[PDB]
Amino acid sequence: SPEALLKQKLDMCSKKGDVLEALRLYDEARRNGVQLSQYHYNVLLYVCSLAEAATESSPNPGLSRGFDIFKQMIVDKVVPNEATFTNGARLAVAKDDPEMAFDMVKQMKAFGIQPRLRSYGPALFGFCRKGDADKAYEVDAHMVESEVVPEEPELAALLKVSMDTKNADKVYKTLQRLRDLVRQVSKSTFDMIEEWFKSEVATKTGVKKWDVKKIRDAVVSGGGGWHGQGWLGTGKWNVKRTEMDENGVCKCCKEKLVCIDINPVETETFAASLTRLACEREVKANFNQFQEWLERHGPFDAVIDGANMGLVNQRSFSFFQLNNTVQRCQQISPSKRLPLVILHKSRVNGGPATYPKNRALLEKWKNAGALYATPPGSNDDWYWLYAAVSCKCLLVTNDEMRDHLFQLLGNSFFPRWKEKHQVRISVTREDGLKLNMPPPYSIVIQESEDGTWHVPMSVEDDLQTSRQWLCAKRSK
Ligand SMILES: [Sr+2]
Ligand SMILES: [Zn+2]
Repeated sequence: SPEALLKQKLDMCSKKGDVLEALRLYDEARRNGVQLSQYHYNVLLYVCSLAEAATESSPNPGLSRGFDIFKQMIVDKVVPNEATFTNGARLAVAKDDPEMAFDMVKQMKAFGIQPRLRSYGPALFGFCRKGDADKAYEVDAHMVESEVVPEEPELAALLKVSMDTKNADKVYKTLQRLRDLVRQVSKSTFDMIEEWFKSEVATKTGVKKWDVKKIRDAVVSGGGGWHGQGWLGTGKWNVKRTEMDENGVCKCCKEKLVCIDINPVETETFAASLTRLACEREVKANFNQFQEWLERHGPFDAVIDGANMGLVNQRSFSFFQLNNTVQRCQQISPSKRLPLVILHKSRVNGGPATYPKNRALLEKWKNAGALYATPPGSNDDWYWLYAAVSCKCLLVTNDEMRDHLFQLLGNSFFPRWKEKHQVRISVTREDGLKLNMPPPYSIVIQESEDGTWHVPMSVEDDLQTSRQWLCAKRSK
């Protein structure tokens, strides 16, 4: 069967990386009238991605024809799927022709296809490296129009190209986008922002006077922690690497950062998403059974990830560390409620239950309405997440929350929720166990009412490493 032959012949052609033979074979199928399928086209895109940019000659048939093949797939109304976009992008990156990468995205749009974020990169990054800001901004506007959300690398590129071309309005706008979508910035981006604020263009932008009432109302309107009305003040910036104290007071300038509210309506949307996601991956009846039990229990001030409390920094499950975490949560509860312990039934009945008094305590917590033993096969994470979200209470876990599951939750709401709800434990020799509570301010880029900026660097563990901030305040 001829399509099936081609499939095999291209699967074969090539794990060998034979582009010249993939291209001969492409042509042959078309001289034979064999209709190329989704799979055929993808293998062909991949294989052309193996080719390379000819520094010493006019470009090679492989990369060159790759775009031709991509163009042709879309003409043929073969639907792209995730591998199509990835291979399409690799091809774009290898060629390193931004204008040509942009064409692909334009063709996609023309034919009612949604480009992905990775489709835009080779275009955006190409123009930014070459210093072409106007093209970068076109790509940016196209991505906005298609509702494709940039991440930090795309914003950082846009920020640098705006700095390189002296465009203070675009720097401002991109800085706002970093605040809104990223919150805390990588070392890269942090250094770039510091350079911005020390730069001639920053020194020379600003206004000596402005409508305070208008800034005031913008702060209300924005949700807090920024205003978005432009650069304020004039003259040289005083730019310092610094730290916030535990109350969110900048140690450089003494400004007290804001604690930015979460709108309860976003919370109810996220709860609904959480239930839907969990019911897609859990056995639906298991998750529903927990939902129904939770409705009949509580109230709760805290939810514990019992597997994480038993295991974090331990060589095996420590009933001591779980139990001491339960007790400490109960002690900080104003009315001394026990926390809700989420734990696998295998643990309730196995590894932390070979000492009879510990088994009896686990059963006591259950009998107190303060323990739910999840069934075998379940991923506990959906359970303690849903419980903390639905009870609107503290969540006690040191889980990094970088598993694939957690990426399904998004990079706007969930990280803001996490900051306000997550309690983590730390242990010292001198003191034993401590609960580290949510900060009383928001760890995010902030712009004050007089135009002072505070920019937080992202870190792996802000209890392990002390978080550096930038303080940018006009010397005036
Ligand atoms: Sr877990
Ligand atoms: Zn400051």
